Amino acid sequence: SHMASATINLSAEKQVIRGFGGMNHPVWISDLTPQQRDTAFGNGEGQLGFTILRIHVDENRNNWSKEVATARRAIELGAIVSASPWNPPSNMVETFTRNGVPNQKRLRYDKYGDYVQHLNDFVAYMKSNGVDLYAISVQNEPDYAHEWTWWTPQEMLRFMRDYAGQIRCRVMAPESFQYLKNMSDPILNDPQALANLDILGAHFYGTTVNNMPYPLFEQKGAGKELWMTEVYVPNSDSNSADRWPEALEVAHNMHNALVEGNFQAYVWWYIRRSYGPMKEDGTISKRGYMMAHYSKFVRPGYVRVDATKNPTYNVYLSACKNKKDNSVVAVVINKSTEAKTINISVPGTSIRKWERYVTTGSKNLRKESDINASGTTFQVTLEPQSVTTFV
Ligand SMILES: N[C@@H](Cc1c[nH]c[nH+]1)C(=O)O
Repeated sequence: SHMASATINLSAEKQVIRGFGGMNHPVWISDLTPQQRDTAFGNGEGQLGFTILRIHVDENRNNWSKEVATARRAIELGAIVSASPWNPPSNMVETFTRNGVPNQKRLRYDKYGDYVQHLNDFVAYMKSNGVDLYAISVQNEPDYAHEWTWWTPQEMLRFMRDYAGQIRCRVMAPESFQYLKNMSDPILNDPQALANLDILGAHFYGTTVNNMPYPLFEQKGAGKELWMTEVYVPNSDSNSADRWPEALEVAHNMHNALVEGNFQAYVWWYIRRSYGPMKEDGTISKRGYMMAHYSKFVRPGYVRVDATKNPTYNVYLSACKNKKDNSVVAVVINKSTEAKTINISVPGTSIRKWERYVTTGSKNLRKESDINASGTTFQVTLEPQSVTTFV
């Protein structure tokens, strides 16, 4: 009557979750402190439970040592590390005019081999320092490189087809600023380039929900991972990270990445920033608690399953299964100003009790009363303007 229904189908397995996290950049900003590394990558009370660290590949190898402390610590705490370059070493770059704008940067065509060696050198250096990179990217935002190095779709294709097989690591590409398919379609449509791809990386700046599905990747991307490797939402406004109900957009963007995009990873920009998941004082922001609803509970290796995604207006549901014991983690967002009651059917489960943690404008991951199932149905109530994780 006033009650919507949802079904979680534990037998309809979607993508395996790789993880959640954010960026460290100890050259552009201050490195994470030891305390901040634990807060980010630990999963104790008051910690974010991140499992992915993104770092940059500096054009100047003399900066590489600055990455090590944080990356080692992340790995020790159970995270994986991916690395993205913004520019090649300046001796490999040339200028050109793009769309009438002069003095734009690209990798010299005669330096693609030397660029592979630069990337391989970084991989080797980090490995020598106890940082076995999960992946390394060809280029950060090759299609939004006003302030860095541009690659056209065909330049990226040439590198992926003719060079990237020499990289001694998983290769990530193309990290389009907005997941523009023109950057990635040529890779997926060329068998050698596709063979040399390991992770399709994408950013989400201005990416609408209708542009989150990718039919070509569904068709040709078997064995390749799909990662959303950078965003901040809904803005990078100074001191915005505790704004409420604005922060609910973070949860909604993550729900969309997972359910509308089938993404296996979701990685914020700077971990510690006034608009990020960790505030400058080292404590978790409202935006951070939005991330934590997923990161603390949907651990690497869980598998997303089919679940009614939008059971009623302003309510969004995702579900992931732990294949070790077929338990489920459900993250449910209520953006409504009204409370919502959902009958969530989980056919075939032997689970009969969920614990729940709730964030609103006035509390953070507050543990609330357990939900006891009637048979295989869990009736939940969602406070106005809230996110709840059921576990
Ligand atoms: N986060 C990007 C900047 C950006 C905003 N929008 C697109 N790109 C960077 O710092 O490299």
